[PDB]
Amino acid sequence: APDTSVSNKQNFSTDVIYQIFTDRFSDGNPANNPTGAAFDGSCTNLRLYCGGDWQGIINKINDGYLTGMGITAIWISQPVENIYSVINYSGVNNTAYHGYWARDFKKTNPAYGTMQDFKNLIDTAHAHNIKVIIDFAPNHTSPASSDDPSFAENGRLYDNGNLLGGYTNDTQNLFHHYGGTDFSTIENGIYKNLYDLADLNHNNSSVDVYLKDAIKMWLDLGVDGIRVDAVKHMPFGWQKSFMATINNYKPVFTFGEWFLGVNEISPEYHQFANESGMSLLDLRFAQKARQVFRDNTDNMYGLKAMLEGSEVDYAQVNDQVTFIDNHDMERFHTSNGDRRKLEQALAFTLTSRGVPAIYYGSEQYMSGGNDPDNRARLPSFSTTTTAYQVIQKLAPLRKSNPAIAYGSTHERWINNDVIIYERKFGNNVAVVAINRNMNTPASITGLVTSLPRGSYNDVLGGILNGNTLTVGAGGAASNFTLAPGGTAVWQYTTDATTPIIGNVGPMMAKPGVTITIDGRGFGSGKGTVYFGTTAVTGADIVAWEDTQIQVKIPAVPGGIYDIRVANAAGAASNIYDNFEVLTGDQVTVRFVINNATTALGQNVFLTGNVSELGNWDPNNAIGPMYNQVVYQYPTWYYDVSVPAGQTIEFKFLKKQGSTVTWEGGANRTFTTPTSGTATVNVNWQP
Ligand SMILES: [Ca+2]
Ligand SMILES: [Ca+2]
Repeated sequence: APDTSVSNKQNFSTDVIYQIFTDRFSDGNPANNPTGAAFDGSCTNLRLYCGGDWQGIINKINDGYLTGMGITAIWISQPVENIYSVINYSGVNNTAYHGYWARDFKKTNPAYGTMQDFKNLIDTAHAHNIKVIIDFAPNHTSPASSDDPSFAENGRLYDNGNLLGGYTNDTQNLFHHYGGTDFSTIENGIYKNLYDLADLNHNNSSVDVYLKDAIKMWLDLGVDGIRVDAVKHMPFGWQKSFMATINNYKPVFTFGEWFLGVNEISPEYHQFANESGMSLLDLRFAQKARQVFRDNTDNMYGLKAMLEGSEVDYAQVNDQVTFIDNHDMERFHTSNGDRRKLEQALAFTLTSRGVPAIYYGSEQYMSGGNDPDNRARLPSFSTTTTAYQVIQKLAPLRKSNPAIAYGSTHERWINNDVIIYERKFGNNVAVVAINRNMNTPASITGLVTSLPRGSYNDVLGGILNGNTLTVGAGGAASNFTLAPGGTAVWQYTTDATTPIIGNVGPMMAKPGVTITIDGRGFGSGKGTVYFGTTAVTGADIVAWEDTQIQVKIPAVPGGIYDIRVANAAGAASNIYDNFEVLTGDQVTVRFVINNATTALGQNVFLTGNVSELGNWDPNNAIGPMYNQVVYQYPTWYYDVSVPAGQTIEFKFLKKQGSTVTWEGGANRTFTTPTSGTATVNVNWQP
């Protein structure tokens, strides 16, 4: 099917995501509304249920509100059954309207709807070529006090109605009991509770297996994407085996949220996007976009430096979900903010690299501070706002113009207030000019683009005061004045004649799994895809057409491979690197090593003989290992994804700067389980 098909669950760069807080969107079925203290139909107490549900979203797809806007993906609240308690937090009453306080990941939250309502949502969405992304929050269940078992539902977890256990009297250790996080270290935020949420223990095999069976059930119901909550608070080794469960079963686009504040740049954030098997919410983009377009705490050079820099730092920049606000920040539009600021930031996001997400109600200029104020019921379903029209005009270019969906980003003109950038993919071009100065026009002289000669009409139809671009020979545009607040989008599309790979999904899977390579110029005739030097042809190429190839990963050793497509005529595409072939199915094993005393700046790491352990390479060793919460120094521990069912050989090592200190003795062997988890408890071999 083409790259733009609704059935492309692996890659979303051609989509525009509309992020819905299900409860705050439309109440299509009043009969499923919570009653009593848990409900507020006026939705003035934004911590209670207002009543919005999956029938309300179905209705808004049906009547054209969402499809009129050009939305092709909706991201909705976590669908699973949540606790029913109204928790009074210091006077304010609070409910699970947000879907985050799970009690059974196998059932639906009935306020949102029944399992049949969810299937109706999936089918209505798909029939209108809308992909459905769900939140999934496998880090915790719900507010719990083991000291007070009567608080809330004591974090209880059920498995399709069957109680597995609660927070008080957790003899099976389904949960962590280390206190709450102060967020001082990543380790601390992983193993201690996030606020008061009963922290699930993923090293418990029945939690591990439950959560993996639960996500498979949602994959079976036809969801197209997953937004994993609190990725910074779950073990990276466990989330990589969770990603492998999805990708080796039914790979769908998965991304997580790892928060970064303004100008905070975290290597681990990038290492997570680059190595987990899921992409991330592009906080770096969101924060700089708000700095340039909203707060004016940075100028167009900051914007340029972020776009330039992130194209390098994210191994797959086309998989990061960009946005200008979401549930976790103040609404972009303020009370005294010019609406043109929102409108440009939305035009910027919709034409930029990545997977754009529009937070519901943006097209209705909702303002509001932080939680819960950024989650009000959206006030109107007016289809004639300028913002609605900006999305309506620009969001279909994601499907129609390969350059916007996959293209590189080239700044062609810039000054403190103006950026003109080019998106280029093969011969497809889009050029976006933005003048954030609402007062002074910009004299653009000397603009060169890759557009062929012609008179390009602004795709926005002048609604953001854009203009026609007259391009002459060699892509030189005739000089023009960009209006105060001017935003214009000019584009040209043709066929790519040469294979160009714009995106591949999933990026991590074992041999035998079909991956989806999207791009242009593949041709209709089946050609070759290379993983490294290994050619895959014939029956192993499940599907070949000009914009999408589905190919089975060849039985190559685990490790990282460059992918390249050769079309039928032997012409080869660009390399799409960093593809991880897994040694096989994954299980998370906790490795614990005692008596590994280290000097300052020296940490314990683990490597071994499979790619998952870095194939004996100190530079790729797993770690730094932890040593504070579950076990304390000199015992170090770490949860690591390793191939299931086999004997791995491994060794621990200490590294301080460029010095690797290996354990002495023979290599350690361990036979991993076929499912579930295991703990390897060993002592440093001198
Ligand atoms: Ca309802
Ligand atoms: Ca946790």
